Amino acid sequence: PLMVKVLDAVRGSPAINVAVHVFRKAADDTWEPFASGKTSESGELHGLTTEEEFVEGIYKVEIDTKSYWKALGISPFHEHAEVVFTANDSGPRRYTIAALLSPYSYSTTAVVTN
Amino acid sequence: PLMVKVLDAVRGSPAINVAVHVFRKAADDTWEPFASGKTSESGELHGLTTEEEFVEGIYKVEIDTKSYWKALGISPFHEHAEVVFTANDSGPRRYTIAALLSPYSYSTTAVVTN
Amino acid sequence: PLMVKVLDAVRGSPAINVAVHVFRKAADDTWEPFASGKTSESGELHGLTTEEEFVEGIYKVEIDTKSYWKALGISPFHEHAEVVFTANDSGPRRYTIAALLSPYSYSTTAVVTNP
Amino acid sequence: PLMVKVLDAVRGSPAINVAVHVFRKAADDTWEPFASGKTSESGELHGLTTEEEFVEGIYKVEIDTKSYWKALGISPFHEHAEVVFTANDSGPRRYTIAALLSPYSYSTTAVVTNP
Ligand SMILES: Cc1cc(C(=O)Nc2cc(Br)c(O)c(Br)c2)cc(C)c1O
Ligand SMILES: Cc1cc(C(=O)Nc2cc(Br)c(O)c(Br)c2)cc(C)c1O
Repeated sequence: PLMVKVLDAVRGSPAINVAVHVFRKAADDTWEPFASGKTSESGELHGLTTEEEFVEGIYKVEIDTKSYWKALGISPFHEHAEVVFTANDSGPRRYTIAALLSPYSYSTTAVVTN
Repeated sequence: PLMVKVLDAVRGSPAINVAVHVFRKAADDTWEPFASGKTSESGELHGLTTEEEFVEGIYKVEIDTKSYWKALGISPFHEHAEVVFTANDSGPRRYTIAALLSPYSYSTTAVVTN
Repeated sequence: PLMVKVLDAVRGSPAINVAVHVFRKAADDTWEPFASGKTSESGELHGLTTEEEFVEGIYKVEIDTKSYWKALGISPFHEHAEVVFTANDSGPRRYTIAALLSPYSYSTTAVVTNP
Repeated sequence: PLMVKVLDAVRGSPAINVAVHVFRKAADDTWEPFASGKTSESGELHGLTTEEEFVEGIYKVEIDTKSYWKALGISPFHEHAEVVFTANDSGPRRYTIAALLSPYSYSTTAVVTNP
């Protein structure tokens, strides 16, 4: 039910081998590790979770943009990019978190479908 | 070699049934019709052209954003969204033109791969 | 009543010396030259037109992004970024057309205010 | 040395009365409250800090986008937009953090200048 896709606005390419960490907000308001991985050659990260595990709640997707840029020899502004949202069972069932990266900027959108 | 993908930033969805026209710049600097279609349920428009037909040159992709917004009952700013670029055989072979739409704004990127 | 602002997403800076050409659709459906200029050190382009001259119509703001990037020695994707909109059709408004540029991407937004 | 500007991509207007909370990472690795405020009628938030107080560090600018959209009666996707960056590590700079908001999307950029 959750996919992350990352694109590079400088090279016009997927953002490959980018580390992505997902956290779930705990009762005590701390961020608990939930899922992680690295984007593929297509810039996508599949298989993070299952429907059974992905219950309603607040999640944070942290994209390691700083390492990505440094590995390309580029000095970036941000420490990481964070996307924080609530999963809601009354809306559609599949979430795509998409990010478009530049050294000093990023854009993100949600594509939520059934 | 050419795919167009359109997303909706208001609803968090693909932008479905959006008209897209592609033009090729002619010798006399006019825009000649090249390919067209409507985005699918996934927001994508496949099959516009073939490798044989898609020669180097300047192309314009015009996305009919005004009709899209009006069909959803929303008053938009732009007449359309235009993406104008040169196809170059020395770069990678497949072009994805991606657009992310809002009533008063849009973002576009190119994903160019082999 | 028309201002253009351009930022650079690679540099984290205003986009300086960006050429901008504005056209207005004529009665015969062609794009007539309306005004032009370049962004300043702040990334802003002021003084394009006047409230008398900026009548109702369909306008095209062409931001010369390729020329900008090439002048910086970079080979970008797009030829230009075009922003096409109907203006002043409910009376005079003030328009800011804002753009944010990367070599293979851009975003644009409008800020429309009623004086 | 720190300014936040927020625009609304649905309205084509400044995003007014947007709450913004700034944190700075402490020695113990927690996020310490640093400053806060709200955007004005222009969409800008000035006066958050001073050059004395805005020392080197890792800062988090939290823009309360959900609260903004809910106050407008809209159910948005994100909880907030967070912008996290190292500041002043090569001496004092001026930072503008700019954001452009839609219910299911946002973009952010930085303008960094050397006074
Ligand atoms: C935040 C953002 C994402 C995207 C985006 O990720 N598009 C996109 C989404 C999926 Br799913 C795809 O498979 C592809 Br290809 C592009 C495009 C733009 C112009 C943008 O500003
Ligand atoms: C993240 C973003 C910011 C902006 C933006 O905020 N531009 C801007 C910055 C400052 Br300081 C201004 O005074 C004004 Br007007 C616009 C524009 C776009 C198209 C965009 O994607």
